[PDB]
Amino acid sequence: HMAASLVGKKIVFVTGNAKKLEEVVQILGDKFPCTLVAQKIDLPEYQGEPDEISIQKCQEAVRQVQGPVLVEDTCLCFNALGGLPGPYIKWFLEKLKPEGLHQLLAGFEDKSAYALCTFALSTGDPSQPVRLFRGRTSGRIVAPRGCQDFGWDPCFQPDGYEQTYAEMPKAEKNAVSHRFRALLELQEYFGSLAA
Amino acid sequence: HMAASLVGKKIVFVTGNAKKLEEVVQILGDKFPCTLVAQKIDLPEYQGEPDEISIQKCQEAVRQVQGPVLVEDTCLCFNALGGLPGPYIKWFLEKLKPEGLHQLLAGFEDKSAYALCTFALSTGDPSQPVRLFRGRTSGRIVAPRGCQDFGWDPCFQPDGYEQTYAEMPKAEKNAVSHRFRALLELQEYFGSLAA
Repeated sequence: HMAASLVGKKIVFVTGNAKKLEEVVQILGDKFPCTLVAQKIDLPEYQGEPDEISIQKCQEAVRQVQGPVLVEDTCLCFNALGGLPGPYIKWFLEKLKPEGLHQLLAGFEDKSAYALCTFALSTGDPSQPVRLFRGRTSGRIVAPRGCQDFGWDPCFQPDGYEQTYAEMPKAEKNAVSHRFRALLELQEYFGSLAA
Repeated sequence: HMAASLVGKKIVFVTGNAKKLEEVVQILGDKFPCTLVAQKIDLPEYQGEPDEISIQKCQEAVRQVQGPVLVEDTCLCFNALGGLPGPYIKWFLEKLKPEGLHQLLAGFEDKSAYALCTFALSTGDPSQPVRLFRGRTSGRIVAPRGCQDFGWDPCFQPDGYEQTYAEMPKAEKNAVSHRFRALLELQEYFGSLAA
């Protein structure tokens, strides 16, 4: 009943920048039957499995907003490391840089990895559980190529491509993007019949 | 004024086991002027720098206990990785095992590391800030030696020794232990004149 109950309602998307809100609204498309409104809500970063961290974060956002809320998290997961750095990728990137992220795997033959995006939605009734929407993209960790301003994108090469996320033209990255995939699941949850 | 104000008072030590409480009480010694009482308080694990995670955790414990409280955290920090895995060591150990922890450094010449223990204390007046007490032990990450039931101890060799923490006799580990060092700072904070 969450979806139907949210048709025509404001959902707070937790972000601090309007362009990020714009991207999400465009990806969700004009039949998305809710109004997303950006708000910077201070949320702790939690340790845990990706799903637990997203739920935890969303529950904290519900405590603050006390109404419909949407949060986003993105992991980079190395298969040789059992999915790590995963939700700790921010810290590893900052310390190691794209070059060092690839160096972390020097001792492992398996360079495969996946990018993971999880969105977590609640109606803001704590009596109703958080729903998760995920997207994944399989690839491999490579010595960085492309412009380095783009987070860990220089060291991630999606399967089916000889270019890293940083190298790829935006339209090509979109076509395989873990974030687009996650947003497709959120879109599909509401369906396209209500707007 | 925190110390003096806590003389003769109950401090809740957040743990779920009586032996862990026993170890701390013995290390602090019989002139430690407060009564430590073990209680299992459910605390989230947070991401951040070691000090911020300890403060965050202690502040959450204060919200629950609303009185004097003491929490403990332990990191294993690889210098080649800018101090990582650090506060995320639990996850890395679980995924990689001691063998894989050492393998993580295959691509780096520098195998040096340090074990870090931080205790965080509050009086439980939120008007008073958390005080931290830390201890560190420098060493190197090695292919594991010794019994493997002992967390990451098999892959940590303290400086001045040709044995890992897992190999060392308990009395020897105590003499260099990061946890003992942290507890010495807590002991020194209260002093030995009040009991």
